Amino acid sequence: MLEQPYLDLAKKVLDEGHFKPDRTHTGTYSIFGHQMRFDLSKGFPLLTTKKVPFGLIKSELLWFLHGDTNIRFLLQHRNHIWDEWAFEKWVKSDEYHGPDMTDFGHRSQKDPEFAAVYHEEMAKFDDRVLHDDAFAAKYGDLGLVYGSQWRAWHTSKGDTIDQLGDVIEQIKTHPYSRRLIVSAWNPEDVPTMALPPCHTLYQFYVNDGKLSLQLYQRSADIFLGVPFNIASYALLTHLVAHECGLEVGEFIHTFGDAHLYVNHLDQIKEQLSRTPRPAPTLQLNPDKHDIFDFDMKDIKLLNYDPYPAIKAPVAV
Amino acid sequence: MLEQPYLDLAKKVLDEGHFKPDRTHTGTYSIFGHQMRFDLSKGFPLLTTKKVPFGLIKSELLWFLHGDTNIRFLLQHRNHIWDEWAFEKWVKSDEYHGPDMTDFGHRSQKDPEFAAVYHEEMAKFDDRVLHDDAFAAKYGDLGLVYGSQWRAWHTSKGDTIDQLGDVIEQIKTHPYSRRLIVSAWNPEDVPTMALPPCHTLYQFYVNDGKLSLQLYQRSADIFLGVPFNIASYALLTHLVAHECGLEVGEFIHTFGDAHLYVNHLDQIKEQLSRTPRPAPTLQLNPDKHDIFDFDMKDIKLLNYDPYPAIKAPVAV
Ligand SMILES: O=C1OC(c2ccc(O)c(Cl)c2)(c2ccc(O)c(Cl)c2)c2cccc3cccc1c23
Ligand SMILES: O=C1OC(c2ccc(O)c(Cl)c2)(c2ccc(O)c(Cl)c2)c2cccc3cccc1c23
Repeated sequence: MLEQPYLDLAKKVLDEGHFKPDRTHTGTYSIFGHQMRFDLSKGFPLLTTKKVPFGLIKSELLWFLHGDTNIRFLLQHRNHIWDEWAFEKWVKSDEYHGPDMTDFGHRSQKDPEFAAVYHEEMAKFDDRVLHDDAFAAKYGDLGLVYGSQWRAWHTSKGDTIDQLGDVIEQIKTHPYSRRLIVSAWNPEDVPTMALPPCHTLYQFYVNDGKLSLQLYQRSADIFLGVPFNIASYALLTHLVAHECGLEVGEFIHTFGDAHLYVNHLDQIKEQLSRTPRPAPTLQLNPDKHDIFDFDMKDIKLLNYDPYPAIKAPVAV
Repeated sequence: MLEQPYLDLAKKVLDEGHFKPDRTHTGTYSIFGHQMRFDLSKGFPLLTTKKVPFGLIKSELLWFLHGDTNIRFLLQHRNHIWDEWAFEKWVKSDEYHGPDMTDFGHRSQKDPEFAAVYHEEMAKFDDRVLHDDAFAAKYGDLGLVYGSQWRAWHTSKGDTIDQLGDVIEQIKTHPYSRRLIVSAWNPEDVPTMALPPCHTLYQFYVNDGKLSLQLYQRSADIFLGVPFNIASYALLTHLVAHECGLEVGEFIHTFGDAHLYVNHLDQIKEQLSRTPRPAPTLQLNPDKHDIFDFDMKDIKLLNYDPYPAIKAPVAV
């Protein structure tokens, strides 16, 4: 079935993965160098052996296309994927006055009550973003994130570069170009960034009318991250294809370090004993063709009938 | 045998490659997304089914490690891989006074005598580089090339970044880092560069003491380029391993668009009917450990007994 390459990866890291302790106290099983190929003509590669919330994928990708870097948009969509990154800079700024919140992520699963304190503090942070415009622009804006690096790269000569925007024109006027590349890696910011881009660099390709995209992911969290990652880029390909009036081809997922956190073993194992159902389909508004102006409603996912979700502790 | 992955690629592009005309008048057969794995413990991946001049690989890589961007070094080693790029800017500069030399590369194989004129003009260009220091610094320096982008990336804040140098320290003090990355792609320079980096981005990896490197090549010339490319990076891995006192592991070669120019068909086909001999070995000076100061003599290749070279026209 379509998603087989993902399961084959999970089974692989379990069988051939060498134990590798990492940054977080939770150890991992990792491998280096892997590639998966998904034929987008067979359907949208969203996992059926587990219920991945497609909503979040949309909410985040559109955020990216809009050159947005403010968490407000996501909170305004019930998406909370980046909250912690912004909140972190809030508890450190000499303006916040409450609990210590030192590396809260870890304490949020080892000490009861504190977690409630955390979720409580987070609620006020999030609330002040959606309503207090000044607060939103101060702590809601991440600055260095996919949205800006994709569509507002900063030059040495004080200006900005619309990478994706240009590459799209390129596909349109020079489809056979082997230079259809977009990078999120900037040597200048990387030494100090909190979380350097995992989805380091991607490339487009056009052949016989079908568009394809390869993604170089320097790091991957097989159980939690990868299921989303695949969807984001499978979607991104459709979008770029929709605008360029091209048919959709393949999505090639290349990994640097693909890993599995130890406390996800039983969950992934249980997932491996699930037979995949037929892949879903994606419906993109046939009228609207300028993806940057796209909105949630302009993307539909049909026949998605996945298995129940699998609860697993986030690694910290 | 060790190099099998390369031959398997050639056979693949011939069998599954879709015809794709390109920038140059010579068409190609190309594919998108491929990965080759070489176990450096079995030997240095230099082709035995064809005689690749290892000398040039050295000459160029050391040039890179030295943060050099001046062709003089290469000419001072009989290496002429980058000559044309520098020479091109010489025939355009209002100081040169001789033949037109418009896109000489193409005319150098269609019109007799002109080729002799070209090689003649080139001789004077090269000569004036090795001897006239002022000329060397003006036209011998390429500016934007692997040497500088690896070891002298320019920031927006008017300074420079020693990417490779830092990453090496990183391997030493944080080997298990999933961020051991070096990029040659800069969104600011890419829109105007003559030849944007083919070897777009690479990543290191450490596990059980063995170092490994993955290379993302957005474009590849299977017959002419790839044989060299593999060697350069297989060597680079050994060097970084030598300094970091680590053992050598694998070299993962990932491709964006891997292609084969039509006028290389018969040559590659003839190469495919050649049985590979045992792989050679690499000897790195056991005394010297700081690779940046490495010199030609510090690298040895043993048991290299390849087949005769295969002459093939360069694509233009
Ligand atoms: O790699 C990280 O992870 C952390 C992380 C991870 C996921 C996530 O969504 C968020 Cl916001 C934060 C993190 C968080 C809690 C911890 O207990 C530890 Cl050890 C590390 C993290 C928290 C704070 C600063 C950080 C700086 C660099 C790398 C991480 C990092
Ligand atoms: O992609 C290229 O290739 C060219 C090339 C290729 C290999 C090489 O070592 C050198 Cl220096 C130059 C080139 C050269 C001769 C030609 O007839 C044509 Cl069409 C194109 C080339 C020559 C001049 C300017 C160029 C600008 C962009 C891309 C190329 C390019």
